[PDB]
Amino acid sequence: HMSYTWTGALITPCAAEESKLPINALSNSLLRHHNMVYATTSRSAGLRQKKVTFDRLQVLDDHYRDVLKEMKAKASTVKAKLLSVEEACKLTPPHSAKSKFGYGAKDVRNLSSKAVNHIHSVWKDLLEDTVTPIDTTIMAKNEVFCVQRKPARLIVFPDLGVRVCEKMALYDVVSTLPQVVMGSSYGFQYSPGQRVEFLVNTWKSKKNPMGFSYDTRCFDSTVTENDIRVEESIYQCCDLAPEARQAIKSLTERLYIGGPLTNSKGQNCGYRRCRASGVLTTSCGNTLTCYLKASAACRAAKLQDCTMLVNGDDLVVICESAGTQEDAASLRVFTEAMTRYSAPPGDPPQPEYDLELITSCSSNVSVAHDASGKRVYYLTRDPTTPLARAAWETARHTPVNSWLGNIIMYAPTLWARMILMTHFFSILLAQEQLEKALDCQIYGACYSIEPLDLPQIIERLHGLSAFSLHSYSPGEINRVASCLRKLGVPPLRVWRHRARSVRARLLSQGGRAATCGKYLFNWAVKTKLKLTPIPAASRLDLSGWFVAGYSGGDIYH
Ligand SMILES: c1ccc(NNc2ncnc3[nH]ncc23)cc1
Repeated sequence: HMSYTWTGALITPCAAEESKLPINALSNSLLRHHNMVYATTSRSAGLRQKKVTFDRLQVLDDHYRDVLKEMKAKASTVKAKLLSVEEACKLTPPHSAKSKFGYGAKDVRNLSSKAVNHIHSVWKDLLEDTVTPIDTTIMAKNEVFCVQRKPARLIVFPDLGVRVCEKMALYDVVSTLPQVVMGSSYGFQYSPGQRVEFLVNTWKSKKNPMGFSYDTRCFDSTVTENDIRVEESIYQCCDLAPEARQAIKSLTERLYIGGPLTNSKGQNCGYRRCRASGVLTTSCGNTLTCYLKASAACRAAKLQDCTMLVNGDDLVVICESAGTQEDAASLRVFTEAMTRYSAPPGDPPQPEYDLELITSCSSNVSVAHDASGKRVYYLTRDPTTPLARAAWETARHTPVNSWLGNIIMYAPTLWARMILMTHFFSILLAQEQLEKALDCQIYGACYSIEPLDLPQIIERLHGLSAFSLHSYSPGEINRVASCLRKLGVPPLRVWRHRARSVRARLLSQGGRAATCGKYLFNWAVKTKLKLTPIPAASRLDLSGWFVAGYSGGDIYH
């Protein structure tokens, strides 16, 4: 029951790959320790292949079947629609991988006759054949990190025509079903502020709170054929059109359960029998399976008054504590149960008794003060990876701007405000690119955003307090300052000096640029300006921003 079998053919690149941090005239203003930043390449795919290849054994008990029966009861209340070919086409990212059958993502988006005719033939084939394995391409992701090197993560995806068919059959399902089945435990329904509120209220709802995060080792490779068929049985509980039922059965049998792996050169690399990382159902499937295994493991470990928070493979549990020694024993039982379910741990889970010390989705709750002096909880993270990616993006244009996603998701943080906003607004000003729309990712879905709209986006997501936060925690200040010394990033006092200049330069431009100056950089002046609601903020269409997770799902809004 191997996650993969391999032929020996290499996982090949599609273009020239850079692993060393590119340097330009702007690089040193952000980061001096260049050797600490690197990008993963196909060169390390062979090491990843070794780590993800193992036998999976699964022992399923009554706690597992009981949780599954409850999940199916909630799933039976969902009604999902088929999307038309045209609706699915418009969800395709403009730079999505082209089809092998002679059309690309722009052809799909423009509803070109060639693209639409091929999508219709893929759809008909899904309805008529429920057995033939569907081909997939395997590729090494190029991702940026700071040292202390990780091998490249692998992406496995079917052809563009198939991806459009997945949207037709399952977009509405994967967007609506997880919140129905998991309720408040479904992490992707929350903005960062709502996530903090859920975590703080949950922590407070316990008499003696204890919490832990559970890291499954290579989660996608732990997902078995049983798990994927169980996911399909949950999807089939929905009220669906008969064609959607048939397409979901076909896609499960031909694609989701497994299939052959083809490199960028057309050679057969081997065969997958675990979760594909580049399909529409990756996020929803991972979330449901992680929630199912963890809920059942909680019952096996007799954890009292468990509240879970799940985002794909990322899991955090807050429960009633039985004292440190009993909690340590309980987590070993929780881990044993997770292992029996084929979700063994990476790092063993640790009980935490301070909410601020729990890391989940690489983030933690912290405290600052608003303009009135009131204590305010907000979400932050270690800034090392955001700063290493910002250094890369300073010298190279990338298909996804992590700096922009980081400013959006972490707008109230000390590091996103002082460093990211200051650095990137300086660059955009110099290039007169404040109005140029840039792609970013929010919960795996792709958005095209103009930097000039950031004050309005931040107000809607975090409130006006994100422009007024001060008196950050000594723990948070020290982690930021320590990260800066590690990477050779100038200290926060330099950033404050640079921000007064960026602020003045934006105010000089007038209009939307002046709004950025006023709101984003009010922290940089001695005599702060009274910040009032932005009229443009109410008109913004942010409806599908925090609805569901779509990592690897090829979704554009
Ligand atoms: C709440 C939960 C999870 C996170 N993930 N971290 C992120 N960092 C950068 N860009 C992002 N886009 N979508 C998420 C995300 C952030 C907040």
